[PDB]
Amino acid sequence: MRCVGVGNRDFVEGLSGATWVDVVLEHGGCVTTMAKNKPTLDIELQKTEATQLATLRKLCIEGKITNITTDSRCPTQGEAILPEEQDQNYVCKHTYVDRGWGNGCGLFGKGSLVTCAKFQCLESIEGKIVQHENLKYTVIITVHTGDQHQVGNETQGVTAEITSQASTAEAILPEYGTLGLECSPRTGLDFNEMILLTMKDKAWMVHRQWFFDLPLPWTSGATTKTPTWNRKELLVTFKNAHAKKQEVVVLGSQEGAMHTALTGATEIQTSGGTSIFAGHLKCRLKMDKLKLKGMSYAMCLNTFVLKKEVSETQHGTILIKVEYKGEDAPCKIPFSTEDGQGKAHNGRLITANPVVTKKEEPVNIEAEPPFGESNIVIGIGDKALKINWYRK
Amino acid sequence: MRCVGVGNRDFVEGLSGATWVDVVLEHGGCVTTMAKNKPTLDIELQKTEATQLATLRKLCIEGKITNITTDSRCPTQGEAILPEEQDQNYVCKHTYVDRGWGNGCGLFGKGSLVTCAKFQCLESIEGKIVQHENLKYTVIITVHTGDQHQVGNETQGVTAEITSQASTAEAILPEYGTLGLECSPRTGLDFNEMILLTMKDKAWMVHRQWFFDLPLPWTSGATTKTPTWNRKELLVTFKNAHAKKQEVVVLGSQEGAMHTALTGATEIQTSGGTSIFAGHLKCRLKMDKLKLKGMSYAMCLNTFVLKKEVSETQHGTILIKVEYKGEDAPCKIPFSTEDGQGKAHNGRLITANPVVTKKEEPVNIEAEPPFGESNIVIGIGDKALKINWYRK
Ligand SMILES: *[C@@H]1O[C@H](CO[C@H]2O[C@@H](C)[C@@H](O)[C@@H](O)[C@@H]2O)[C@@H](O[C@@H]2O[C@H](CO)[C@@H](O[C@@H]3O[C@H](CO[C@@H]4O[C@H](CO)[C@@H](O)[C@H](O)[C@@H]4O)[C@@H](O)[C@H](O[C@@H]4O[C@H](CO)[C@@H](O)[C@H](O)[C@@H]4O)[C@@H]3O)[C@H](O)[C@H]2NC(C)=O)[C@H](O)[C@H]1NC(C)=O
Ligand SMILES: *[C@@H]1O[C@H](CO[C@H]2O[C@@H](C)[C@@H](O)[C@@H](O)[C@@H]2O)[C@@H](O[C@@H]2O[C@H](CO)[C@@H](O[C@H]3O[C@H](CO)[C@@H](O)[C@H](O)[C@@H]3O)[C@H](O)[C@H]2NC(C)=O)[C@H](O)[C@H]1NC(C)=O
Ligand SMILES: *[C@@H]1O[C@H](CO[C@H]2O[C@@H](C)[C@@H](O)[C@@H](O)[C@@H]2O)[C@@H](O)[C@H](O)[C@H]1NC(C)=O
Ligand SMILES: *[C@@H]1O[C@H](CO)[C@@H](O)[C@H](O)[C@H]1NC(C)=O
Repeated sequence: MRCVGVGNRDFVEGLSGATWVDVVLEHGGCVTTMAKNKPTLDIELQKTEATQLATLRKLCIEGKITNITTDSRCPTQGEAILPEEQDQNYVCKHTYVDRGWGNGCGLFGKGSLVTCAKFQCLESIEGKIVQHENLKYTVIITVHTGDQHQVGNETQGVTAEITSQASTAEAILPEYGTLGLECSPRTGLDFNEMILLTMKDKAWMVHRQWFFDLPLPWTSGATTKTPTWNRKELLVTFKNAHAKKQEVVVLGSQEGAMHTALTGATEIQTSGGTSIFAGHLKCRLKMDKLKLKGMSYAMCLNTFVLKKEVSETQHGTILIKVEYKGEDAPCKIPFSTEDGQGKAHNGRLITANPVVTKKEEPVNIEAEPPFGESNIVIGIGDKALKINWYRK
Repeated sequence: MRCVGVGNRDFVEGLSGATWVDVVLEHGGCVTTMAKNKPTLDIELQKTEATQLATLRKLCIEGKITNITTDSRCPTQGEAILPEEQDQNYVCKHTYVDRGWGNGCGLFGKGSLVTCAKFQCLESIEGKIVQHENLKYTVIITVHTGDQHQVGNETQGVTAEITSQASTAEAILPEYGTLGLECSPRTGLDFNEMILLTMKDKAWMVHRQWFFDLPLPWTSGATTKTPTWNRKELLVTFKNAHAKKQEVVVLGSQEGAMHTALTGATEIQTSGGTSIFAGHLKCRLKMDKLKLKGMSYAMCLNTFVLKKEVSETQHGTILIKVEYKGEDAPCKIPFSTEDGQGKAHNGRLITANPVVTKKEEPVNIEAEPPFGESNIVIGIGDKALKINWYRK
């Protein structure tokens, strides 16, 4: 009964005739399902974690200059040269500074000079490439047991992983059997014109082209260190208007500027490996092998006293909690729906075939009452439990 | 002789008649001045440091969240509340989450919820406000002694501070007297429509209006800690689409984005407190009480041997270094300019009244030879020194 108490909750009907029941599992969503002589299921879609990815490019957003070296020749004696002009960890720019007797050159004129700066990237962006057959949605299916605490507990689920190519698999629900599902991963983002850009614990999804266009020093992705940052000119600058000495200057973090830019793009909020993509996944459940929780049970012959005051959910159902003051042991719970007097049936039951498993464990049931006045009859003849109800 | 070797160098002539000489001292500049029977000065404008400033406001560019606290009531039981909502250190937002039996509220419906977060600023900007009558320009005046090392040494000068309201002040040059200057600081930036915005070791100067408009958490300037950051929401964001829990999230450093935004703005090189401003300061020096280095000397009667090969400066002068193999002691240096034969004077002498102070200290002299062929005659009769020269 996980879905119990979830805002976005879909109730799917069994279609009296056949078994299969197609669904639509979506993030922030949940779906209760029910069928004729079939348990009521609460199928949810937990995550849309992409398995392994391939990192394409790798942008730098925080540069730190180190080991500044320089060399300078006099007038009429060619440019200077540092071996650092050939290293790639180093960015260098030549320039011309006044030179005379004063500063060591017996000749007067514009001398030559070159400066270099070892570049080390602190923080950086990784632009990843994900595609269709790379995703593994995890479905959690909690059967309506009626268990004492089962009411809206996102824990009790029966886990099932459904990949793009293992498209149809089956879950084994304790004492219910096996639920086969036939899902088909459709996605409203073409993972062919989109890059999964990471950055610290976060992650977006943008255009290949755009991502590539960003003004940022990069290094075609690869693990275990020491890059050769390309285009370090977009973060490292050189100034020298007075022609005296040349100042080196990094640009400071682009984290902020990137967030600001990543406005309209959809977020993904990375979890430290896995990710939550919005993916409206459509299946079709096979009720076949899925058996029920014993029709071979007798009807309970005693009383049910309402342990927790009944409540209405955000959709138009009730949740009854009752304790059996019997001794019947395993037995069905007599559910008789009254239209105010006792002539017909207007409201139906959600928790299919509610049972008392142990005299000592309270039983939760969820029903869908009629409109306006309605009376319930949980039990039999002798002091049978009555709950009058007003709907709408 | 500091100026000697400076690219942008200005030769200001005496205007034969009176004493005063107006000049124009500028960053990146240097001016050699000269007059009749007056020493040749080398006025330069060192720094344009603004004395004491007041911080108007103070924006924050990097936020760090801490001690996250929250409180949430059931449905139909009003919003939740925290004592932190009243704290200025905490930024808080209310929102609504699904509530049911499961998560502790016997009633079903949308619950109330408030979350808070102790905001703390790591790095922050300072917007100061300077106004003309605040700053002290520092002029360095080196006289052309002709001293052994003085050739372009930016050390030997005679310091002078000229403030906006200390408009005219005088400097004592050793063995030359006193030079008076009547400066009038003019600047091409209205320090009334601009704020000097610092940021780490850097600093620019932008429009008050713009500065304030910046999307940043501020705290009207004040020293010795513990701010009450105003409008913290411009860095802190809150998420809650699924209505389960509320996520706290900062925006990361704006350093980059700021630099990025500070493009057109003119820079100032804030160096440990004091700063450099582009200021074309215009003076007028009084040559009056500025005497010269003894006309009371006799002419040197021996030989001078060129100690360092003479060289042409970036403008069109020459720098003569010579040793006096004499014994005359303190004496003038007979400077005769030849037009190629000995009929007239085409070239002058920049280094005024060149003198040898000690037989054992070389003397440097700067002269301005005629165009084309020219011959120099330093000394008298006996093997006197000659330097053939070709100009243009
Ligand atoms: C820019 O200016 C600086 C300062 O110039 C000062 O010079 C004074 C003479 C005086 O006019 C001041 O008013 C003026 O401001 C220059 O500096 C000077 O550097 C020189 C060169 O290094 C220092 O000269 C001394 O040289 C001594 C001998 O070294 C030999 O010289 C022989 C020449 O006969 C030569 O044949 C040899 O081959 C060898 O090179 C050396 O022994 C001195 O050491 C000093 O020892 C005394 C103790 O007696 C100490 O008190 C002193 O501090 C030294 O340790 C010197 O090295 C001179 O000291 C420096 N002067 C000062 C105080 O700064 C600078 O060079 C110049 N820049 C340029 C244009 O190159
Ligand atoms: C949400 O559900 C969990 C787990 O609910 C479990 O209940 C038992 C009765 C089984 O039906 C099981 O399949 C189901 O998953 C609730 O947490 C706690 O569960 C404990 C049972 O494991 C329970 O009792 C104690 O005794 C058992 C052994 O018999 C022991 O394993 C436990 O550690 C525990 O000591 C305990 O009462 C229950 N928690 C509390 C304090 O009530 C959880 O309570 C549910 N949340 C809600 C809606 O309150
Ligand atoms: C904020 O917490 C400060 C540190 O207390 C920590 O104690 C740990 C045991 C754990 O509970 C953490 O969550 C706490 O942060 C504490 O010293 C301050 O008093 C707290 N309040 C302020 C000033 O923010
Ligand atoms: C650069 O300087 C560091 C110390 O700052 C030194 O360890 C290193 O040898 C120098 N050369 C390199 C590798 O850049």
